[PDB]
Amino acid sequence: MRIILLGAPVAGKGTQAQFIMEKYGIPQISTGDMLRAAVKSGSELGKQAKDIMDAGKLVTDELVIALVKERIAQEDCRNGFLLDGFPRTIPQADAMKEAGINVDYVLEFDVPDELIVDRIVGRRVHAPSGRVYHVKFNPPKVEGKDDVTGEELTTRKDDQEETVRKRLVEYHQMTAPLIGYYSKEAEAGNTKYAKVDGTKPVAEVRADLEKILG
Ligand SMILES: Nc1ncnc2c1ncn2[C@@H]1O[C@H](COP(=O)(O)OP(=O)(O)OP(=O)(O)OP(=O)(O)OP(=O)(O)OC[C@H]2O[C@@H](n3cnc4c(N)ncnc43)[C@H](O)[C@@H]2O)[C@@H](O)[C@H]1O
Repeated sequence: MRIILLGAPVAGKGTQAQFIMEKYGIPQISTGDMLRAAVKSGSELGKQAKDIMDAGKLVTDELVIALVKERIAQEDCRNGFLLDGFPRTIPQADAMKEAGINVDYVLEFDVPDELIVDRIVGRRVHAPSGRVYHVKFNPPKVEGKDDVTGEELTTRKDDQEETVRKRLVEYHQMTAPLIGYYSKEAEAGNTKYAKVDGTKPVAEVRADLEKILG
């Protein structure tokens, strides 16, 4: 099963990708996790994104498509995988198409723009794994620590109010056209398209997703 998760900044894609991965066994391929990991380890494919992500801007399609094709080539992606935050532009969606990467579901996370800033202020991460928390809406079991490793939780560098306003603008100019793109894909018969209300509680969104997927 191959799934794309499409949606605004902090719509809860990452949170739901952890559930889909543990319950359907397909690996989560998050381009922001991979890009933050590259920037941190000084990896030649990807360490260039540092200043771009910092600024709230989209990294160049040629860079991110390179990253995705290497990852998708690993033997764990043979029985499906889950794309979280990829594609992000029509170039990146075209490129998966030319490459013969067709997906089964495109799931759009709808959240109003007004909710974005307060999700940013209480988000905390386990950077080694892409586990994400919210101090109010989905807190760790012990305050400040990752549930699985007990390691200390951090804030993302780019979770500032003005960085997220820029992320939103770029989302509206470049990514949001992908809703029309895969709706058109779905009409053609190439994929299934489903919309979920991202303002619901985490457990509620999760259960909506179990309904669509099996
Ligand atoms: N393909 C690409 N092309 C180019 N550049 C790229 C790229 N990919 C990455 N980059 C770059 O890297 C940068 C960062 O992008 P990136 O990290 O890739 O962005 P994203 O995939 O859109 O996801 P976000 O991190 O914004 O949030 P999310 O929807 O996964 O929600 P989350 O579950 O964390 O949670 C949101 C918060 O609220 C929470 N929450 C989750 N669900 C709920 C709920 N039900 N109710 C309330 N709170 C909730 C969480 O606890 C958390 O605290 C980009 O700007 C760009 O520079």
